[PDB]
Amino acid sequence: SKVVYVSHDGTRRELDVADGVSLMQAAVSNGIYDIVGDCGGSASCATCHVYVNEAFTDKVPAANEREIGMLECVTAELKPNSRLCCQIIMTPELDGIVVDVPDRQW
Ligand code: FES
Repeated sequence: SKVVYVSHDGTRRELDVADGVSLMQAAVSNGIYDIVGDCGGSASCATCHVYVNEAFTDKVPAANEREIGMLECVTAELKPNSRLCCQIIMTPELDGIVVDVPDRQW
């Protein structure tokens, strides 16, 4: 799956995340999330606060309401399509997913 991460300054990182691998997982293989994780990626922290293109959010496993309550626990501007990068699984069919990461991931 083609995985691009859009930072703030406009710089991007294109990876290859296989099926079942979460963006937070491959970000550790290319050295991108190098910031440790509180919920260890178990959907329970705002460490992976990022904005996923509203084109893959309704296609990738949109977690039930358990996250919708955590999404209301970040320090950055939430978005209708906000998402906790760890609770996401990439797939070759969803190749081209664009992720937007803010300066305040908290
Ligand atoms: S890394 Fe903890 S919520 Fe995603």
